[PDB]
Amino acid sequence: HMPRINVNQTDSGIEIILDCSFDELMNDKEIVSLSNQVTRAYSANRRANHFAEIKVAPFDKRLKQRFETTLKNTNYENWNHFKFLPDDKIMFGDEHISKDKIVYLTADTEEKLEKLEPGMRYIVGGIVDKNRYKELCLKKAQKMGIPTRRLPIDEYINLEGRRVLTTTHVVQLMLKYFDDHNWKNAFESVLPP
Ligand SMILES: Nc1ncnc2c1ncn2[C@@H]1O[C@H](CSCC[C@H](N)C(=O)O)[C@@H](O)[C@H]1O
Repeated sequence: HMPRINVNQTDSGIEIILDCSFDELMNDKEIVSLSNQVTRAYSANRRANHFAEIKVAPFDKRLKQRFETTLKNTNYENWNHFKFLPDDKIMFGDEHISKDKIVYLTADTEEKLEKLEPGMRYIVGGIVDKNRYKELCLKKAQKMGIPTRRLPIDEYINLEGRRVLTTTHVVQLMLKYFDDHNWKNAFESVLPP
């Protein structure tokens, strides 16, 4: 339909996949949190000075059920720059971005992301677990044969804080990054000190 947008926004040139293949791992409350994190990602994307092409893949099971029902009047099927895919094939390469340009983001890997680059596709785990499934996305990316990178933000997080961000905080941070290409500023915008 007619979403509210930042009419001055331009394409960052990146894709972000919310990897929502973890239905069976969450309880009902967490499926709720996830759906709301997805709607917040959309809000961040519409507001951002630079948008990404965001995809939810696979979009299935209780998450899909919740959109078909409690969130039916969000008009999700028609969202701007934000798409819902029936499987995870996009994570292995497609006609727009090939496999050598795909990275899986995870807090559990050593190698830091240096920058976000136009033409790349970044996968973010779509799961609300408060990091109870230790190294889940790291081991999965390894199995998929996709390189892993962590967000270069540990320099800005003190021990007492949460270094394993929510799905939506990661998206918000990634969008904010394009304003100045400054990780610290993007972090401080999303998680005020
Ligand atoms: N510091 C960080 N660096 C890179 N990715 C991060 C991150 N903090 C959160 N994320 C991303 O946000 C998603 C939600 S957090 C989910 C944690 C889950 N146990 C896991 O193994 O990943 C993660 O799947 C990861 O893609």
